[PDB]
Amino acid sequence: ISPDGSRKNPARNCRDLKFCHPELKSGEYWVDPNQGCKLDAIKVFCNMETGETCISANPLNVPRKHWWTDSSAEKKHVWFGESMDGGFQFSYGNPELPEDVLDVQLAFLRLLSSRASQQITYHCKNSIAYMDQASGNVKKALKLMGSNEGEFKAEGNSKFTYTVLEDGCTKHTGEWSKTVFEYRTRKAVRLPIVDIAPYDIGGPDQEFGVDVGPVCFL
Amino acid sequence: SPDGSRKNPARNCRDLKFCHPELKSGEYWVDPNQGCKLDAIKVFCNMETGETCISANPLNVPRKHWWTDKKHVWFGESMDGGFQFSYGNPELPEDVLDVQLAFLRLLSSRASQQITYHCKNSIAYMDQASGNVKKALKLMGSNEGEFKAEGNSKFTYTVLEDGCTKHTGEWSKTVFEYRTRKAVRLPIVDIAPYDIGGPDQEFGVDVGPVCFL
Amino acid sequence: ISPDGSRKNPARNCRDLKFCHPELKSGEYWVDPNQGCKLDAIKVFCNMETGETCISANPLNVPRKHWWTDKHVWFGESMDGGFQFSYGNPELPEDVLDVQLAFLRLLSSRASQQITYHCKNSIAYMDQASGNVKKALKLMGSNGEFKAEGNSKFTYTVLEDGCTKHTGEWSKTVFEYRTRKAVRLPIVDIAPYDIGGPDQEFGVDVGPVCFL
Ligand SMILES: [Ca+2]
Ligand SMILES: [Ca+2]
Ligand SMILES: [Ca+2]
Repeated sequence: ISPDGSRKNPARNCRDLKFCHPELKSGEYWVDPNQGCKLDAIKVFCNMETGETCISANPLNVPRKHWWTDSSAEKKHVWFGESMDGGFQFSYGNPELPEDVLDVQLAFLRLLSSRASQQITYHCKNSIAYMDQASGNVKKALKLMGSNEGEFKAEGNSKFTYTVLEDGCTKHTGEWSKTVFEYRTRKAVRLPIVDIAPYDIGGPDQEFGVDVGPVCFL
Repeated sequence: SPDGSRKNPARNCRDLKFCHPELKSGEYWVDPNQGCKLDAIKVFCNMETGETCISANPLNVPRKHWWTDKKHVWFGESMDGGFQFSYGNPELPEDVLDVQLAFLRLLSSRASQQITYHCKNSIAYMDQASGNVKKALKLMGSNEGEFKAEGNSKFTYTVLEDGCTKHTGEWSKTVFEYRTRKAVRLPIVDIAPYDIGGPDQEFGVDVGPVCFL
Repeated sequence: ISPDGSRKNPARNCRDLKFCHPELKSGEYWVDPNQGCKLDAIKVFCNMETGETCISANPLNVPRKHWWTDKHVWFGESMDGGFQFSYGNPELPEDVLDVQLAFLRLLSSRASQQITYHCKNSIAYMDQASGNVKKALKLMGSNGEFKAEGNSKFTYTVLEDGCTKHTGEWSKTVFEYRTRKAVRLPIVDIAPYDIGGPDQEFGVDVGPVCFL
């Protein structure tokens, strides 16, 4: 028999579980990309239609706040995790496992998957996330930091551009909205996303939140 | 331990040699990504060297007047009926094959592949009349890197025989090899001849298997 | 029959063994990073406190000799009776050890290695007479050089430096390179600068390459 994705019998990943157990529906399973001992398995969502292994961020969100003050009114990319007070870089997999173990489990998926993708949602109050309505351009768009020392941007090297799935942040309305970003690649080493650098921030009324989506490997 | 049959695949040919030194060179089933046995691939194992050799699909580019019109032209990216070379059991989904290859490419000590260019009135490497390799074809590897007659010596191919040096109205062939300790660079996925586009100028290609150690 | 680190039942690596048998103490174990066939397992030292997998050099040491007679000079490449350092069971073929090491890197977030330079009238790191490091030795990594200065990503750190002065006596300097990019290890060669007068001599203890 071939492991069925339970904690006692984790599969290698969700693709293997799909291949060997095509009866199983999308949901929560345990996978062990590094094989060997079963005890360091990680808990994931398996999309059984696509075969994707999806690992949630912990924590899932960055609360909505006035995170950055720069009263010189200068606008500049500022990394949330690297530079902001209360800042953290994004983390993935079972919080009860050692960080080193999670890093290796992710490394197996990042290095040896055919592709990967991840969405991230920026919650905005008076903060352009991508397009600025006044200008019609994306010069004020935020950046994302990948996992292979690379950045995902609105423009530039086309191998490194994200795409925007919706964009409700184009004007300062004094209200809350959101923009959803996605990076999709055949070089899964570049994922997951570990940081975000908003540009249109620093003013007294400028605020943001973040919902970090699961990194999904095929 | 695994015997290399379809129902019991070995991780790769090197393991199969190690664990069964009595087995002889031939067709076996290997499963580099391990885990579930069902996505195993069919390969040739050289049991003298331990190499895992995966055949291209399809095996070859048939001989013809492929191109009309001097510069490198990618067969797969730019020619009519052009296609890139792929590898592994065609009944398996492409993402699954990518993964099986990735395991071999990332984690082998070395890899090699031969390509044979069949030529009629087409220089492949050396031009006998000029005495240079400026008209030499190019190859496409798997990390978007090119293999060439010259340049960075980490990305140059070698030539094992060269019968394509003159236009003679007859058919001949030149055999190219890329060999590397950085196996992510292989397999070869496209070829760009240079000395083509004339009426009389025809070519074919035999794509050798990518062999991992 | 959960893998136990014996030759017949090797674990994948030291952390894997620690995870499956956390009562086990540090010492020598058989691990098999590439899995599949158990017969190409490698004998390693498992630090069971940290979970590190440590592979010894073979040979362990360069003996104390007047190695060079009158530039940085590579021990393995240029010196009479010199050799590059190698890792893993010598009775396993090189291509197989290469594979085991490739897997060990994948199973690792980070790696480290120490190397001890035994010196007589041979500056290793700091030169007392000049207050500077210009004469400091260099190490050859896998894939890449480790140096006293230059790019930060590639600088080693020094743990003791007793080689600062020509004293006529034997002393030693301890080097360490640590990185997330485990492809850069292990160390394969060593390049001392301050050699060799008739007086000048050295030896080396290559410490295990350690993966976590
Ligand atoms: Ca495991
Ligand atoms: Ca498999
Ligand atoms: Ca093995």
